[PDB]
This record gives sequence, structure tokens and C-alpha cells, in this order.
Amino acid sequence: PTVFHKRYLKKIRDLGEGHFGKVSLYCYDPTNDGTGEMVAVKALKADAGPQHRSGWKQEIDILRTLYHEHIIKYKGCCEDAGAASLQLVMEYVPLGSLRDYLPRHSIGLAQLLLFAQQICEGMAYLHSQHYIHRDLAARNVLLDNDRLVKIGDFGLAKAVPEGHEYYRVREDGDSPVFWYAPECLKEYKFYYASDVWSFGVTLYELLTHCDSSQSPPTKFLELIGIAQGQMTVLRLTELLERGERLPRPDKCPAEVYHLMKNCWETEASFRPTFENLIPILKTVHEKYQG
Ligand SMILES: CCNC(=O)c1ccc(Nc2nccc(N3C[C@@H]4C[C@H]3CN4C(=O)CC#N)n2)cc1
Repeated sequence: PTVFHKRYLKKIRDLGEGHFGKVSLYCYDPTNDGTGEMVAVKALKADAGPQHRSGWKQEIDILRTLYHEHIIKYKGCCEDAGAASLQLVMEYVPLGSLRDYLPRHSIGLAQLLLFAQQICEGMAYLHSQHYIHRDLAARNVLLDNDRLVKIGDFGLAKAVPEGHEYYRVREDGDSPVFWYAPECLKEYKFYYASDVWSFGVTLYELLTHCDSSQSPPTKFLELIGIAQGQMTVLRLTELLERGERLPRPDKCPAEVYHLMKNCWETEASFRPTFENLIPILKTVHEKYQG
């Protein structure tokens, strides 16, 4: 609903670049005085195809209507005359992603489980609104403060059709395969249960403190190798079907690894839902707290 006027927008620094977009930090100062606001602005590249351009308007409308404590706050839009589309303005989350934060801040097991619980609440809310995320990874989880986390990007999020139980994807070149369930890699079908698999991977990233050497692409690529031709995705699919999984992170409890392994059930219907995971993480969080 809210409209940002370009004349009060001052660019500070680039924050990141996703699949089809770019996020930059801006100062929104309607004066020049100290009552300034810092804003995160998502812009689609002016080169983006007609597929991404229609998908962009849908993403804007998705953030315009999602309202939850563990979802980044939509602020408004402004005309991106330079790209003929709009720019998505959101709140600026100063501590960045868990992928950015965790490698430098040794966070305790208790806070990590609180974050995992918060991602589940945000994801159960998203699923309640009949949307699938399709890009749940630690790089998309933003740190508001030491005790608050928010899902910060919806670049691949899609409305699940009323009658259907899944969304048909048709695999691209930028798909985050190392976060995907076998049904996604194989049948090009994304279920609500496919987001739970990606959550399991996010939970693994968190328990490894987002260590780049322990990362899902790093670990899976060690299990597949790099002389595969066009076959990385096939070898990944066959390893996941043989029951090979990401290892137990150093200092990760056995029960948390078992929960991770449950989000990684090959059969999608055997996975818990985000609604089921909330009481479980709540309870597992209360335990490690004391
Ligand atoms: C040098 C290390 N960087 C940091 O520590 C740092 C990074 C971001 C940041 N604040 C911030 N606020 C709001 C949103 C937001 N992003 C939305 C997603 C995830 C992140 C970038 N994204 C995209 O690019 C999506 C596309 N396309 N990031 C503050 C600090």
C-alpha cells in the first residue's frame, strides 16, 4: 500500500543478491535531518525475463499481505523507472542473515533452537496462508536481535493451488538443489513437506554455525565429486534415495540430529509439518536452556 518517493532515498551499500533480485540499503530521509529511516530495497534486474517480471509482481503482493513476527516487515514500494517495474521496500535488519552472523558469533545451542522454533512459527504461518517458500536456507533467515529471527526473502515463494497438494516447478539453473527434497529433484513437484526438508537443512546449517567448509553444497559435493558432467543433480538424487544424509554436526545433540533426520524422510508424507514441529522445538528449547 505505502509509496516511497525516490527523492528521499539515499543508497548506502548493497546488502545481497538473490536468484532474480538485488537488495540494497537505503536511507529514507524526508527532510535531511535526524528523523531518518534505514530501509532494505529489493530490485529486480532490468534484464529479467517476462517469467521473472510476472513472478516479481506476485512476490510484492505476497510480502504486502504476509504479516507475522517472524516474517520481515513490508514497508512499501517505489517506482523503479530505471527498470520499468517496482522496488520492494522492507525494514533493514542490521545483524543480517544467520549465514553472515553465525561464523563470527559462537551462539549457544539454546539460542539456536529458539531460532529453529521461530523459523517453524514463521513457516507454519506461511503454510497456513497456502504458500510454499521453495528457498528456506540460513542465508534467508535474518537476525533482528539475539532473541528474534525473521524469514527475509520470498523470491521463489508460490501460492499452492486450492485443489492441489503441491506446485509443479519445472527446474531452473539457480534452484537451491542442496536444500531440496528428492520429490523436488526428481518429479519437479514442491509440497508443503518439501519446505520441511529444506528446514532440516537450515537446522543443520545453524548447528554447524554456518561454517562454509560444513555447508550443504560443500558436504554434498564431497559425496558426489566434481567430474560429473551434467550429472550433479542425478548423483545427489541417487545418494538421497540410498539414505545418505548430511552428517551429525560436531557438538549437535543426538535427539536434534534425529529430528533433522525426520525432516529428511525420503517419503514426504512421513515428515512432520511445521505445526507439529513447534511443540517439539519449544520443549527441546526449554530443556537446553537449563
Ligand atoms: C557483509 C555481510 N552482510 C551483512 O552482515 C548484512 C546483510 C544484510 C543485512 N540486512 C538485511 N535487511 C533486510 C533484508 C536483507 N536481506 C534480504 C535477503 C537476505 C538479505 C539479502 N537478501 C537478498 O539479497 C535477497 C535478494 N535478492 N538483509 C544486514 C547486514
